[PDB]
Amino acid sequence: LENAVLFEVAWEVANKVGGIYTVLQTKAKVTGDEWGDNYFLVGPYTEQGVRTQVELLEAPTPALKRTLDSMNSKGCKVYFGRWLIEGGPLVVLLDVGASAWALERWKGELWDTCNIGVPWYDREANDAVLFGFLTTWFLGEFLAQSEEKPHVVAHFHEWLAGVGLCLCRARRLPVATIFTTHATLLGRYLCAGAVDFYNNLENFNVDKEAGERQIYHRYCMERAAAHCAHVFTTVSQITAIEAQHLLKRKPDIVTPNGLNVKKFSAMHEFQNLHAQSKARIQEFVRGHFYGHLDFNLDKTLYFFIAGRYEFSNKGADVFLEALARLNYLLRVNGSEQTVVAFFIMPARTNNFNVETLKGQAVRKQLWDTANTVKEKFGRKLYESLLVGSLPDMNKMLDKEDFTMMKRAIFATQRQSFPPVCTHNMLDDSSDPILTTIRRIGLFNSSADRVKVIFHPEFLSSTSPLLPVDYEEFVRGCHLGVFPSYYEPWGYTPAECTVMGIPSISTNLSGFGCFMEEHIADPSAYGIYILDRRFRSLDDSCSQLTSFLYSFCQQSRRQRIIQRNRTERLSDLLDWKYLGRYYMSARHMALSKAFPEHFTYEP
Amino acid sequence: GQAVRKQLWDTANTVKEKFGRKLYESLLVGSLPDMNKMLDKEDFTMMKRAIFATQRQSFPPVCTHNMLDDSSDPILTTIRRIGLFNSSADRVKVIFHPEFLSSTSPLLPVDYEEFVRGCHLGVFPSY
Amino acid sequence: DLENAVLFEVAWEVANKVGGIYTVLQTKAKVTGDEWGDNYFLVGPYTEQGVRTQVELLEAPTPALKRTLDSMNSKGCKVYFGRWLIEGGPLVVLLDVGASAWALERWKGELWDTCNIGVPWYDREANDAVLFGFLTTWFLGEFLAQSEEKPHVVAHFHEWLAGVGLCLCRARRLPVATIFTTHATLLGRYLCAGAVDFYNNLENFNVDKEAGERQIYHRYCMERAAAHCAHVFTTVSQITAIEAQHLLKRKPDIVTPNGLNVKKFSAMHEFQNLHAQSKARIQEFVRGHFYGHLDFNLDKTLYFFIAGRYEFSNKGADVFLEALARLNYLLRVNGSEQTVVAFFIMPARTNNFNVETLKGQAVRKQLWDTANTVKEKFGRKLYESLLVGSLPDMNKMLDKEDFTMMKRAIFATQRQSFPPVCTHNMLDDSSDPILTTIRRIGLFNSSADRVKVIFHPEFLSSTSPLLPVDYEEFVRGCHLGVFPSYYEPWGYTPAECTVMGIPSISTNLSGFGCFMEEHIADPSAYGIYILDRRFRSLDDSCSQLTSFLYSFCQQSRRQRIIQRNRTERLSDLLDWKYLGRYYMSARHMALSKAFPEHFTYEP
Ligand SMILES: O=P(O)(O)OC[C@H]1O[C@H](O)[C@H](O)[C@@H](O)[C@@H]1O
Ligand SMILES: O=P(O)(O)OC[C@H]1O[C@H](O)[C@H](O)[C@@H](O)[C@@H]1O
Repeated sequence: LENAVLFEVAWEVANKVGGIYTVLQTKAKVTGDEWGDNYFLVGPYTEQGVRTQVELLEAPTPALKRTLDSMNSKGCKVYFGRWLIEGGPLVVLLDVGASAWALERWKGELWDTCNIGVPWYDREANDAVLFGFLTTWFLGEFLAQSEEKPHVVAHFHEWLAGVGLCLCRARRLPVATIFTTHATLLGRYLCAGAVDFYNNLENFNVDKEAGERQIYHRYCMERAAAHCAHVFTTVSQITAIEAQHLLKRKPDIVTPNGLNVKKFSAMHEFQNLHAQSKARIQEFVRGHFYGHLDFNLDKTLYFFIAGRYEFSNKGADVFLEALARLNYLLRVNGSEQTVVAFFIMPARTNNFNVETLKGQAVRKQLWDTANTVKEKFGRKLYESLLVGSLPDMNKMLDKEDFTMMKRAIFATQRQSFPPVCTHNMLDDSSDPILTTIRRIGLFNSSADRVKVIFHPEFLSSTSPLLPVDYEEFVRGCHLGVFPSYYEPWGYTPAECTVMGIPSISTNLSGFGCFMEEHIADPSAYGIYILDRRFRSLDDSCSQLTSFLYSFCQQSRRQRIIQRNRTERLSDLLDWKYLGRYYMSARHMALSKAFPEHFTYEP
Repeated sequence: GQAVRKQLWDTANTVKEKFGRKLYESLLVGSLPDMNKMLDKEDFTMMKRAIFATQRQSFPPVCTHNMLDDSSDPILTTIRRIGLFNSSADRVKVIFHPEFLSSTSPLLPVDYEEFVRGCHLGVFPSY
Repeated sequence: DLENAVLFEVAWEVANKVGGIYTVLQTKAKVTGDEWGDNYFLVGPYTEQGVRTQVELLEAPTPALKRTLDSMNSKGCKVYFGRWLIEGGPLVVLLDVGASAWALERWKGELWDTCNIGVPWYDREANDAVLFGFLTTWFLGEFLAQSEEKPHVVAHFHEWLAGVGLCLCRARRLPVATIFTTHATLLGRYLCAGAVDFYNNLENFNVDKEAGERQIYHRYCMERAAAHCAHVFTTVSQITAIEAQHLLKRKPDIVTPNGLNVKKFSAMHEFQNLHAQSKARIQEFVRGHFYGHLDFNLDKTLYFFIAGRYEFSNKGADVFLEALARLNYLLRVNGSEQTVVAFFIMPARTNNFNVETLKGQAVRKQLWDTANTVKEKFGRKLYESLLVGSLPDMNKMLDKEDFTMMKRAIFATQRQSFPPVCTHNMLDDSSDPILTTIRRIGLFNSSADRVKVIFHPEFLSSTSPLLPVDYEEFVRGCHLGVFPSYYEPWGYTPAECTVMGIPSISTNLSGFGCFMEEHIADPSAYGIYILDRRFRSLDDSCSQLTSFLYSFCQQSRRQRIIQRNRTERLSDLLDWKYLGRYYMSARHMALSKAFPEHFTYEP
């Protein structure tokens, strides 16, 4: 309300390291009008990041120029710029060149103030604290040199900026404080290390488990920041439950991350981009299985699962045993429906697999041998239509063309079952996905109604096998199944829902909890939500199959309606809707720190 | 006639691709083409109508362009006199092009140096 | 109702393919093929040309039907019972109109002691209609006689050509319920142009005088009498119902609007996919017809569509031409980038195509030739550059040869003269009502003009040198289909438009426009603009049309798509599924009125 200058503090600002970068990428537009030009982004300085993202500019206000000049003084570095990303974000890039002065003197101060020590072994630990003092310096100077300074909000993202949170309030600078944890630090190691992490979220000895992993300095850094914040904020309501029972600070507001959504001129252009991308997947599955194309591709479905290669976290284990049962239900029942599940999770690869790479080259061979004799037919028809005669149709193709086509069919034929992995792996037997595939019994056989393709790399437009982008490949697949146990927010299930493609999310996922909260209808709107908190592994697998078989039994027309319904939920995941929550958080903090000038509006 | 030639090239490209797509899903399936079902009733009606539009009763023209003085033109006057109206019975068809060949031409898009090389014989009686 | 009853659909257009009634009867077959099942039959004229295409002969299922067919065939009359090959498998009783040996004079003398209507020998179909009339009454008569305890029969009569055989059934007093469905008022057609303000003077028109002045009295008398000798009188349109109330002198009991069997695509947006595909093929035409004069953004261009028989006053081309002349002003005096390319697809007498509409297509092709040459040459130089490992230089991709090729293409694709209005050459160019108006209003397809009028004097065909696309596809390509009319009993040209996703400007005088006013409350909101032409002058109607056209012109890309999706929803209204519920009321209304005890009143 009252004019004020706020700062968004994160490590991922002009770094491009984590997913927090992608959050603040498109957050800049919606926050660029709510506080206007007054808002800033405090971030670390990298010379690599400047050449790409940062364009340096002078200070508009004379107080800011004094603050930047003073920041240059005392062996500290500032590089005020403007981020080249859309929104016009004015960025305050602080270098680690101030390592000589801030780290040694203020580590003792941090000890006399926060009582948190930093091990020298951990690299980003010493780098985070430096960045922490540098932020407090800039905020401190901004409050001091600006006469009658408006209420300040310091918006802190991730553990790396969590240290500078307690310092901004340690110096008692008149500043309202927000901490937005996009992922709980201790929650990541607790997810796999401790069984039933969600079930035992209350039980977990909060100090013991952090110390067993030698991450205590980091948990202590993430906490304290929580306690030394008026408004504590989580992206997910499931992460809010995490913070309530582990970080021990209940999130004041839940501000879910948002995606800028591409608005097309036609509201059905996503469905036009569906058929175009489906055909490019059709060129792949026609090629990968050659001589084994005894399945109707007109009535075939594509299931999609992506993310970092985490077998338990990105819930590949749930989805693999579910397709094994979907193998049964589509085979014991007289069904023509074939499902081609794609596993796009990048891992260590030597090179491309021989038979897959051959299959694509024989695919074009059976396109070349179907273009040569096609042109023969084309000329014979053009010279028959010009004469004035309908093609005989039994003399259009010569004996040579039948020998060409007869040899094309002889080359294509294979006996070996089509491969499961698109690439060749260094550790094939040790690979958790490939080990499960051979266990469940899906070798991409003729009898199998589900054929598993594991592309052990990110997709690229410049690829020998599958030359399509990630964004395009999602739009091609019919359904995007994302079972999860530990996703703070689903950046992959949600990018799916931003597009017209329906996504099977889960209750433990941040996206799935958001869809349960906002909209009342789960399956009706398209987004299937899997109960994984109050259910066993086996029930969760079976619920996936009832969800998968529901989509399998769906008709052509009903699939299109559901894909149109999922398009309507893009507005819900737009920064336009999901940035309202952050705006409330900023307003809520000002009220907590300084009540008289700013109305709380609670 | 030039537009019809491209029309009978377009109607011979549409059903060619329809032949090609049905063949490619026949070669991939593992079966040589049937060769009789390859073209549907939709394709046959396209080709049957294309032929019906092609049909002309007028004999193809002696001069490619339209002249200001057609009757006064010494070449065209001789053609109608000798009796070569580009008929089916005629074994010689005379095709006068009243203007220089060009590559930027709606009809006959070939330049003079290329057009000479295309023709089998270059007859030049002179006085 | 629909229990223990038989319906005979009697029309001249049954297995003939002459008029629009053929399409109505053909399409109605499927919805009527389950309401009365296999029991319904269609009585029609017999043509050996029509049999080879449409009729497959079959034996009689019921033994009584064999008796009826044999007795009529034996008693100096000709019948060819069979099944129509159109969808719904209608069973057709093709009666030979060629068998005129004795009925022509003896039966006409019987017609005069009964109906007191005489037939002139000069009029061909007049003598053929009455023959077909007696033959129907014979078949119905035998069917009632030889079938012991016969279910009540509903004789469903379409057009004046069957209208004579209507009164015979009542004259014999055979137990038969009777329906007459006039798809177009006979006397209304000549009154439309001959008498000024036909709709305004519909009550005033001297009903017997005007019929005699044009020597159609035998047929007006034939169409009337059929009306009076029918329990249920039925009109296709509510505007035709007003016509019949003051011309045929019968208020139509029900209005059963004609319907189209809509093509439903697996995707509910496939019409809009077929929009862009067909728009591009129109874009290829607009790039050709206008060459060297292409200074108009084609992304922001609209296509207006008008079709039908070549009737300048009836199909309301006069209204639409003076309206584009004002739309020329409103899009030019206001700083607008919007260009509108109106297409007039009304077939007329043509000699051949036009030099500059076929040369423009040829230069469009040369500029696709001299682009494809310098693109493959670009492509080959690019392919050998990416393999070496270098991004294309972009100043050295194209050589000096390519610049000379492209520079000469640009020189050839230059014209001083403005693009042609018509896309063919006419026999009577000056006498042509459309072309005369175009030169009068001042739209010569100029650079300054924001509306360019193209009149394709012939029907669209896939096999065409200039514009190779079907009629069905061309409608789907155009943004808006404007159909002003004065006398369209039921507009199928605007009707088929609304079946597709394309919005259509109908009128109050049209049968389709009156239907859209009656059923749905929202006119312009649902897409179908309705023009007031009954209570307004010519000039006001042109201006109402201008405000309707300018409303579509000021519409954005996105708002156009929404309206086209809304017009798709109105296809269900024009489906025989929604429009055949009206014929069912007419049949139900008849069984009851003719035979009250057996069939419920159904009011
Ligand atoms: O994805 P499916 O349910 O197989 O449906 C396939 C359909 O996808 C899109 O909607 C396209 O626009 C249609 O042309 C296609 O028929
Ligand atoms: O017809 P317009 O309003 O110019 O819109 C043009 C649009 O038509 C359809 O909806 C197509 O699917 C779109 O690809 C295209 O953008």
